[PDB]
Amino acid sequence: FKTIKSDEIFAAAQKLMPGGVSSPVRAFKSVGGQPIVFDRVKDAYAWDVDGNRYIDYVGTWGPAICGHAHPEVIEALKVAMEKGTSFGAPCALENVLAEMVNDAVPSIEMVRFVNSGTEACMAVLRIMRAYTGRDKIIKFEGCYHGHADMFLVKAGSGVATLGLPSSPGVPKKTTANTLTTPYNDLEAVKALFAENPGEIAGVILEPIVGNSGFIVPDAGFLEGLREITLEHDALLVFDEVMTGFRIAYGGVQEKFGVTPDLTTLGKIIGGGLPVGAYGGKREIMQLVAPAGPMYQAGTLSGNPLAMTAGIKTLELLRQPGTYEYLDQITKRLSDGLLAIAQETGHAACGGQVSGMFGFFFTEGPVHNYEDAKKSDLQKFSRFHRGMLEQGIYLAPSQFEAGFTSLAHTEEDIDATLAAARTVMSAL
Amino acid sequence: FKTIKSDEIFAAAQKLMPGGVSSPVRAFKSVGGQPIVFDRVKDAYAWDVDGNRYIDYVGTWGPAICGHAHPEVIEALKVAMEKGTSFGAPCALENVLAEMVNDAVPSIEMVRFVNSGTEACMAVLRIMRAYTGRDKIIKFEGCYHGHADMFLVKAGSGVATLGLPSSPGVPKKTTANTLTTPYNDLEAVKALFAENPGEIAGVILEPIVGNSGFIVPDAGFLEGLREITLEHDALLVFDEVMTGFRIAYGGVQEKFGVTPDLTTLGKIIGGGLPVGAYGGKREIMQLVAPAGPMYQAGTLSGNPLAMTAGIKTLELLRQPGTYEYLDQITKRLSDGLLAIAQETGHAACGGQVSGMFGFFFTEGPVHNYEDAKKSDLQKFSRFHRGMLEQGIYLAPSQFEAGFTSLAHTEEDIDATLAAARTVMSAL
Ligand SMILES: Cc1ncc(COP(=O)(O)O)c(CNc2cccc(C(=O)O)c2)c1O
Ligand SMILES: Cc1ncc(COP(=O)(O)O)c(CNc2cccc(C(=O)O)c2)c1O
Repeated sequence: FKTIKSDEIFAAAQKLMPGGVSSPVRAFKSVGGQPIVFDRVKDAYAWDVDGNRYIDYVGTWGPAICGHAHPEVIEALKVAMEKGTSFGAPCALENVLAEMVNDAVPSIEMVRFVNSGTEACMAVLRIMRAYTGRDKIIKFEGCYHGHADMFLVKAGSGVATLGLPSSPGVPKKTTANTLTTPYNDLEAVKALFAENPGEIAGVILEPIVGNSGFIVPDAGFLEGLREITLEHDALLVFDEVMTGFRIAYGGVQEKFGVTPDLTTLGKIIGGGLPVGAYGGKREIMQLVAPAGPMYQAGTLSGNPLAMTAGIKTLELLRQPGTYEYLDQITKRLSDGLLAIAQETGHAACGGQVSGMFGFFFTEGPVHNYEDAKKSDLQKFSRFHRGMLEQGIYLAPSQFEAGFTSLAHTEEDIDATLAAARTVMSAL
Repeated sequence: FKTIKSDEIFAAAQKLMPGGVSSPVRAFKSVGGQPIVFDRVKDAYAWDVDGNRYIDYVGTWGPAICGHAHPEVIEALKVAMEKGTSFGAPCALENVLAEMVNDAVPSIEMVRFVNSGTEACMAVLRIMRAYTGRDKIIKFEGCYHGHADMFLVKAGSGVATLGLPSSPGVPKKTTANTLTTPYNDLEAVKALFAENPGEIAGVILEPIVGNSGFIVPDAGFLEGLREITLEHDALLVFDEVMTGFRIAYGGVQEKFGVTPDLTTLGKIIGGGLPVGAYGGKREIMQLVAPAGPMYQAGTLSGNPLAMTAGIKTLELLRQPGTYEYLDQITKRLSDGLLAIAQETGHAACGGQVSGMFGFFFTEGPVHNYEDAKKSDLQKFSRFHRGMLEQGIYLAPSQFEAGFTSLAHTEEDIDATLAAARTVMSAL
């Protein structure tokens, strides 16, 4: 298993960029510190800069649900760029994607496109407060919604990995307006409102957690949150940047039947390009400039390329049996991995919902970030490296959910289980 | 002059998106309210969804310095997307653009790519504090650095144009750490440090303002800022999202010889795609995760398409006589506009530096936001509409700088002056 070229490039990268990466998790710090540099991706595969081919379960962290470099998406992009990649003015495509998104997401009646999940979260945090006139926000430990100053507290992703809580970087004051609670803990939340009457603008959370490993909400959790927010005139915000269009066309809110007031979207909506979006009830979205006083802008927001990619992606997802196929191959994968773990004598737990799955090296079950942290990271590290050598690319972190795509075939799944058996047989 | 199609689309957009736009300024609020929907752009022109053709001076707000849909850029993109548009893992292209950026920008020794100017400014605000251990920041009235909460104080760009106050939704606790001072007012700045000993993390500003109309720094302003920051161990941050690669390959810092500690980049660096970047002294950048404790991530950061576009764009800018040409045609434009104003009896002032210019309907001179506000917005509105009808597309705002590109020809300039003469002769 040669990684000579990846090592060269990554070594050089570290001299040009912090940690030699554009994003923390890519440094493979939580799993050995030896990242592989991709050269190209297609369908369900990724190719090393060394020629190694992998069955990819990261899907560029969510966007590639239709498979990498989907023929129809690239062709649509090839045609659209002939007209220019950015206008700085309205374009008909913004209207199209906007309509598609409104129809697809229950809670969304009005949408504002931005360039990333981070911008969307940042913006949604602002109207939550702008709309309610309150400053406190409730977020859960292990959840990740981008980074900022008064919000980066016990976040997920690169944060909920090395035990990193909040900051550094933000002032020891801003975060005071951000309340934290354990995921799946309704009581903790009620306690927070009880302790801050008329001060909570709302609760934001990943309807299904993907940034502290894969964690599904316990029965009644989402419903409880919806009920309590309504009770205290607080907003319920679903960060579906990762779950949106993956768990279901309408996301977790559609799947589990709970409608938030505001929703953030990203990844898939961009079909591979930088795109974010936030929308919700019209009355709330009305405060967004130029319609309302809350300012939020973006030079490249709604650019024709991103819109084209998003539109083509959503169109592909609307085809028959899309989510059934994802659930089918992912359950197979998820169950298979767990069986192999049982068979090989390794304590493990996990689950999957549509093309999103999780696998922890702990008997669990995992209901929150604290549970997730009991996972044997040492073993995960060896497992991840072992799978890599077997040609399987998994999230270089125990705290990141895995992803499946419409391009993954039954054979890819079997090849992955064969690889998993081989790897866990060792460990 | 028909705009039937634009009106239809914009009317529909307002029902789907706040103000029917992805970004405030595009709404034409302060210039007529009838924005025009672009269909395509090419070279120095833009085409209405109604068939109207315009000589574009907005350049999608900065990115299109090489001209819209530059052949070499679109071809590079066509080839790159065959390999996929996003990896979610390191790619060789990140190293390439990173190296190019480090070489181009004096202050930048290490870079972190992000997806927008907003993310770059947001991130840079965070290490300023992380690095100095101080919470207060100094920004100038009229300057715009994205919509990160801390920056929504006396903001320019869309806030100014829309006559919006400091945006709501941002906790007083957070805005309290943003200290403001009029641009070009060194004394006000010194007073701020004097009043907040050991509390100022640094000063951030547009080396050359473009978001409160075009405003150049008075002699000694930038130098003074550099000196005072050094004196109080505070950081000097240049937001060159707009000026970067436009005023000069190395930006204003290169042109005017003043080196900041951190620099934010955007627009042009993305060559038409969503891209942002922040870099500066290595010792400061070292705090950025995964190298340091300050967390900042981005799913699509450093994606291969953006990198490709940025690389090709920078390569074109490195060609001989690039900036000489921009200065040449823009001075011609700037002077011409002023002569016509004089000739037609309209009070006016403005200026240009490279492919960036400004034109105010006020005798001025304009040294700061307060001066800029003295402009006759009524007249500007009529002027802008009049030019539009003559086939010239200008920023729909008196408070936004205008832009020139390598695709604009001497003839385009003359046609613009001819149009200008015609329009101002009326008014
Ligand atoms: C639930 C959730 N909300 C917001 C974001 C942010 O969108 P952007 O990243 O486009 O600003 C996420 C991100 N999901 C995610 C997961 C793992 C790594 C990374 C990484 O930045 O390298 C990102 C997320 O998972
Ligand atoms: C100096 C400066 N700094 C930061 C930004 C922000 O980058 P993004 O806009 O990529 O988030 C700018 C923006 N410049 C600008 C000017 C006019 C329109 C718009 C608009 O959002 O519609 C943006 C800017 O001009």
